[PDB]
Amino acid sequence: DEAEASKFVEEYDRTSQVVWNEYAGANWNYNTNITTETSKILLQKNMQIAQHTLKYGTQARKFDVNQLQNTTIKRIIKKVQDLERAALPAQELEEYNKILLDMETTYSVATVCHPQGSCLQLEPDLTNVMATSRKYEDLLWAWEGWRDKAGRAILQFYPKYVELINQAARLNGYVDAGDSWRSMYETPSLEQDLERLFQELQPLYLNLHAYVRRALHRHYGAQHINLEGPIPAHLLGNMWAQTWSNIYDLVVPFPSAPSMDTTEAMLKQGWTPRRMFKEADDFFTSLGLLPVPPEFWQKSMLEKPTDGREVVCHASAWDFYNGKDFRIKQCTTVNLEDLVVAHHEMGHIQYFMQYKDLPVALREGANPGFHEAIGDVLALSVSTPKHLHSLNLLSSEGGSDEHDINFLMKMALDKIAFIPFSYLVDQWRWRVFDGSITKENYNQEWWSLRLKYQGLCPPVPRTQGDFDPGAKFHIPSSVPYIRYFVSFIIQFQFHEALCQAAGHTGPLHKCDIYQSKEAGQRLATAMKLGFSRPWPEAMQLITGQPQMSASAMLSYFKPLLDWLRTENELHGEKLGWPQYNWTPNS
Ligand SMILES: *[C@@H]1O[C@H](CO[C@@H]2O[C@@H](C)[C@@H](O)[C@@H](O)[C@@H]2O)[C@@H](O[C@@H]2O[C@H](CO)[C@@H](O[C@@H]3O[C@H](CO[C@H]4O[C@H](CO)[C@@H](O)[C@H](O[C@H]5O[C@H](CO)[C@@H](O)[C@H](O)[C@@H]5O)[C@@H]4O)[C@@H](O)[C@H](O[C@H]4O[C@H](CO)[C@@H](O)[C@H](O)[C@@H]4O)[C@@H]3O)[C@H](O)[C@H]2NC(C)=O)[C@H](O)[C@H]1NC(C)=O
Ligand SMILES: Cc1ccc([C@H]2CC[C@@H](C(=O)O)N2C(=O)CNC(=O)[C@@H](S)Cc2ccccc2)cc1
Ligand SMILES: *[C@@H]1O[C@H](CO)[C@@H](O)[C@H](O)[C@H]1NC(C)=O
Ligand SMILES: [Cl-]
Ligand SMILES: [Cl-]
Ligand SMILES: [Zn+2]
Repeated sequence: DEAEASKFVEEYDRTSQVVWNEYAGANWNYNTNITTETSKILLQKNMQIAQHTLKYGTQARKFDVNQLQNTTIKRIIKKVQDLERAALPAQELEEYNKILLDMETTYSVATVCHPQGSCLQLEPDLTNVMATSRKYEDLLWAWEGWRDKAGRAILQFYPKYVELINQAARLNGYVDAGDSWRSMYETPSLEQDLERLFQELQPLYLNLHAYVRRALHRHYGAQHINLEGPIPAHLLGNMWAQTWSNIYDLVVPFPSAPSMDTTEAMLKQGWTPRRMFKEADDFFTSLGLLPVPPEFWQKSMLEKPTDGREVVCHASAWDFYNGKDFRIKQCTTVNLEDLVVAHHEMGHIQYFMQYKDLPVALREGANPGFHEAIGDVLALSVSTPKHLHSLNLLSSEGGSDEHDINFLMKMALDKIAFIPFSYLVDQWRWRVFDGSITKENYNQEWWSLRLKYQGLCPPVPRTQGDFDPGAKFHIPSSVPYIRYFVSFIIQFQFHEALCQAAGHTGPLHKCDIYQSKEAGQRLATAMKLGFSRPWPEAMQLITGQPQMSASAMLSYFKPLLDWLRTENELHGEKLGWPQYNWTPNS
């Protein structure tokens, strides 16, 4: 009985390594080369892996997990009982794979054109406009155009996607797909825990929002910025206003303490995408962690193709389930944002390598937020003025308080501004999945959350047929998003614990854990667990305690909170958006 269960997981592990490796290879080839051929074979390999999943998942459901004594075997078999999309009947499974593929393809090839003019892709062209234009109308053209061409074209698929992904979830014992996604955290109190963390960060976000709104008022004019209202969503330097770092030049706390633009110095010094990933590899090995294998450098796609191929340019990391082949796919641009993304993706590779000897069912992060967090932790050290100067990307600061507050603002525009966005994406999608939001009010309920959580308003009134969620990668690609909210909270917890392990004293935001073998050992022991234990055990190994907590993130930004409160009080800012119904008159 116990011997039958052990033999089962042994056979599942052997056969899954082969099948999953074959699937990963075919998926890699569509993603690196969107064509009709690679499309069809990807859809074919989907049927091979589904057959395997159904064979073993059906066998796994014959075990009463209640009677199994070994907890590791209990845990694997319980997981194999979830067939995911392979629970669908054959006709629905084919339709679902086709719909996912059609949504991804529609998003990846959408363009925005001038009449009798050029056509712009999202990356790099429209992203560059959002980051660098300071003209209200040119930002509006890019912001509206992308929603017109990407978002509106996803709407035709999305109701059927919702129906099929919910049906698969119900066939695996869940009430809807959002219930299935939340279950990955194995935390009954998840929704309440996340709400409490969100509320703890409101003082920082409200003060940053009010300070940035004032600066936008100065640049874009009083007729276009309501000082008691929400901020127009196209003015924050980013297509989704999810990170605000590209308008640093409009909101510098101390303009008398200017700084080299990192991106500008990288190009002046001939940085290349490969050099960016080599620096990330060196940071991991400086901690005593593992280097990426030689195979990685030969097989990864670290820059957009030059030969015309359509590709998915979205940065991602790939485990091929043989313990030796790991790869990144990134349309890397030489700038600071993509330097951080490169570290993000290398953190995934490190996790793959740390848990490669576990059964494949357990080759995942302690929870999805842990997987997204590892690389971001190291990038916090990389981003310090001290580290950037050692890369010859910044002059020496010298402890200047003005430079220090300027650095904290730059970090806040990335990290604090992202918190409400990362909260609201799946607040919206959980309610689509549970039927609270129907297709009649997809877009209206999205904007109600954009207002409630981020304090933003659309610059152009939305119309019937708009589907602005469709204009954000993770929606058509069906990638859960709450993992990034969790990641952004716990990465500061991990930074604080690793800084303490390395003996750093003084303000947390001055810490750089480069070359700390003690910090590497904390990360490695936790990453080796994979998904073999509830995630509080990995939290305990890294931080010395078992809970998610915003206290580290608050500690990191405390000098900035103090400065923002004094600055906002001086100007009499009304925090929040009491005039929440304001929208642009012109
Ligand atoms: C409950 O069951 C747990 C699982 O049992 C395991 O799976 C089932 C299905 C059967 O096959 C079992 O025979 C099998 O053991 C069980 O947890 C296991 O407990 C043992 C100890 O009793 C652990 O064994 C340790 O493994 C270390 C190395 O681990 C990996 O090393 C290889 C590569 O380096 C790897 O190949 C190997 O096998 C895995 O390979 C493939 C990779 O593709 C993978 O897919 C596959 O699933 C295999 O897992 C293995 O994983 C050793 O270092 C360690 O030796 C330690 O002690 C020595 C002194 O005696 C020291 O010299 C040395 O430094 C080490 O400290 C030891 O052999 C096993 O890792 C563990 N498995 C898991 C998943 O946790 C658990 O004990 C059971 N509980 C109870 C109460 O009985
Ligand atoms: C500078 C920086 C750092 C981190 C990110 C993360 C967090 C926000 C989110 C986004 O940009 O909105 N973001 C990605 O998207 C990165 N990329 C993936 O997280 C991949 S690893 C997820 C994936 C994609 C496709 C298939 C499977 C998994 C963005 C920017
Ligand atoms: C891209 O796809 C086409 C059609 O599937 C194929 O002939 C070609 O070899 C592929 N290119 C690469 C670089 O794999
Ligand atoms: Cl939007
Ligand atoms: Cl998630
Ligand atoms: Zn990621």
